[PDB]
Formats: sequence, structure tokens, C-alpha cells
Amino acid sequence: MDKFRVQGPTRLQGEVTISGAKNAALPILFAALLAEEPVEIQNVPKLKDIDTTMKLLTQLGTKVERXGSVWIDASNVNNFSAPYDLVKTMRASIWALGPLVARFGQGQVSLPGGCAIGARPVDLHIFGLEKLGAEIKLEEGYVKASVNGRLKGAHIVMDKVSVGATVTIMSAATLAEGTTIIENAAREPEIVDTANFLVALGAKISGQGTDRITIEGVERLGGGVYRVLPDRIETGTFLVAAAISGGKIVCRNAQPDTLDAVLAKLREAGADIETGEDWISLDMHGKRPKAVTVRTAPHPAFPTDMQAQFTLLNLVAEGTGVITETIFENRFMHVPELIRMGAHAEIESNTVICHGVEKLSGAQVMATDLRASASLVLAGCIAEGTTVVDRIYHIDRGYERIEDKLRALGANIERVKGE
Ligand SMILES: O=c1ccn([C@@H]2O[C@H](COP(=O)(O)OP(=O)(O)OP(=O)(O)O)[C@@H](O)[C@H]2O)c(=O)[nH]1
Repeated sequence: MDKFRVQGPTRLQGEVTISGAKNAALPILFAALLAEEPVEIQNVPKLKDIDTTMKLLTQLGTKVERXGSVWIDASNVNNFSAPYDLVKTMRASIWALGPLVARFGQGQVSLPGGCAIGARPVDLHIFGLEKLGAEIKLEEGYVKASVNGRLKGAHIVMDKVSVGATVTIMSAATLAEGTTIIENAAREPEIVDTANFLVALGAKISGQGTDRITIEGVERLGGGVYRVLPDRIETGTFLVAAAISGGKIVCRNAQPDTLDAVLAKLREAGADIETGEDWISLDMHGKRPKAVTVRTAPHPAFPTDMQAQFTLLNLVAEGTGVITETIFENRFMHVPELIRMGAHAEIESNTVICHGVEKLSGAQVMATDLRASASLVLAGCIAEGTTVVDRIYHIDRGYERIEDKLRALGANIERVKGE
């Protein structure tokens, strides 16, 4: 069972190259099923889910290869079903459904349970496709969608905002006949990215990033080259790594515009920040951070995916600061772990009251959440002595070799086993 052994304290400084966003890479990989011509997907990170998607794509009949890029050739997709064995560990699998039915007239995806108690709803995906003219076939454990010819543009009002469902509906609509309007569409940068990918292929889409996305069906999607946007959360994690260690860092391959709220928040903490078209710099000038007040909210507001990171920040900052989760509940499970590290905080309802401390103390810690997990490792970096973060597979799934990046930054870290 992989573990991170960290020896601190150590100042995190230097440069880091941001990886492509897993959350944009995925929906884009599935959208490539619509491409009649070969496509080159640049800036794709090396992660478990990517591997799973590649296998899935191959299983469908698409030619797939990779490195920094992922070359795809969906000119001849012969198989129309995503089997249980290939979708079993990946919810994103549902993304195969839309492209299949829209381009080929039929698609089937396997669902572990669906009907199983606690299974994750895909109703939005199913119903959205239905609105598009697809005939739906439902049986416990699977979903089938089909249509005689082209799908049909429809006016779809989403009662529940869904990143996943927005991708499915938007993707399929690019090939339907007529215009499709998605009300209450997810706003995420990852949605704008997927949309941009589609447009790069010849699709007609506007409103991406707003509450209303308008899609005009076209004949076909071609091929070409597309560069997946930078990982916004990863960038945030590195920025904080420097902000909590009195360090200075430059993030290469970044996209400043996807981090407005995070950047302003960092400035509030006293950080000296600079941005270019593809870069972001943070400088603490050897200074301890200032405590800040944070309210997580829907994009473009402060991202809930940055919470754990900012909590850490407050925990070693000068003064007291409160962090409030306005939408999601139970996002403080990791806090007790930090307190075991000498941190001072109180969890009250949907908030955590932070009381900054000088130095943290190494300890054996663990968190199931990738962000919280990564915050633990960062804590290990600036804490006194040895810190051992257990079950880092969580981090491995969303971070492209964080160990190597941290090390280049001046971190004393090793990947170790201990069972
Ligand atoms: O078909 C769907 C899709 C999504 N949702 C619900 O919409 C919310 C936001 O939907 P998102 O699509 O933004 O979240 P997600 O994919 O990560 O959600 P899960 O993996 O946990 O399903 C989530 O809480 C989800 O349960 C549905 O009820 N039905």
C-alpha cells in the first residue's frame, strides 16, 4: 500500500509545469467518438482514468495510441457497447452513450447496479438523450439508446445542474438535426473546453460557460489537433504549496482565467502574484500567509475543490480565518488529521474556524479525498520531522506524479511501502 514519506520543514520554491486537466481530457476523449477524421489530443495527463478510457475506446473499434498526446482514429467504430468489465471502475464511462447513438444510431453502456442501493444516478444522461429523440431501453445494470437516423434538436431545461449530463447532451446535439438549447447548463471551465474541442471539429456551439448553451446540429465532425486546458485545481495546489512555505513559484502551462477567485483569495493572504497568458507566479517574499475568509460557491466563485488547500493555508497563517462550504456538507473530515499535526481549529456546521500556528508536527495521517490527501502531503512538507501520508493512490488518480513535482520544488519526499 503506497505511502508518502515526507521530511520537513522545507521551503517549496521554483517551477512546476501544470498537467492537462483530467476532467476536460475525459469528456474530450469520449467526444472524439464523433470524429470521422484522426485527432491529436495534446496535453493529456498520464492517469488511471485515461488508461481506462483508452481501453474502452479500443474496445469500441477506435484506433488509439499515446505518449504527451493521445492519438485517436474513430473513423471505424464497429462495436457499440461498453461492457461491465471495462466500465466497472469508471463512472465517466457513461460519456460513450451520447456519441454512439448520435453518430451511429445506437449505443449501450453497462451500469453496475444503477438499480443497486446507493448507485449513482444517470437519469439526466438518459432523459437528456430521450429529449433528443433517442429511444431508450432500460434493464437493471444497463442502458441502451437508439434512433432511426439523426437525433433531433430540442429545448432542454435542466432541473438539476450537471457537469456530466451537460457533456452528454451537448456532445450528442452536435450531430442532431436543428438547434438544441440547454438551460441551466454546468458552467465549469471543463465544459467550455469540451465545447471548444467540439467547435474545433466543426460543431456549432455558443454560450459555453454561461447558464445557456446553444447547439446547432451539423453534418459531421472532422479531425485535427486539440490542446486540453491546464489543470486548474492542480495549479491551485502548487500555488498554495508556495504560499504556505514562504516560497516563490512559477506555474508553467497554466491558464490564469480559470482561477479568478483563487488568485484574488491568495492576494488576500498577502501573496505577490503575477500572470501571463500561459503562466502564473506566486511570491511570499519569505513571509507567513495572512488568514483569510473563504466562501466556496458554484463556478466562477471560489471552488470547493480548493477548500482543503486553503484550510491548510489558514492553519499556518497569521491570525484567525473561517472557511465556509455553502453548498456541500461534510467537507471537513480531514481537519482532525491536521489537528493531530498541531493545528488549531474548530469545525462548526458547514464551517471550520482556523487559528494559525507557527509550525506543524510530523505524524501518520490519511484522507480518502484527493484534495484533502494532497493537503496532507503539503502539510508534511512544512511540518517539523517525519510525516507519513497513507493510501496515496487517491492522489495518484488525480495528480500526475506529484512526488516528482514536489521534489523539484525542494521537498524531501519518498514513495514508500509499509505493510
Ligand atoms: O444523471 C445524473 C447525473 C448527475 N446527477 C447528480 O447531479 C449532481 C451533480 O452532477 P455532476 O455531473 O456535476 O456531478 P458528478 O458527475 O461528479 O456526480 P456523481 O458522480 O456523484 O453522480 C450529483 O450530485 C449527481 O448525483 C443526477 O442525479 N443524475
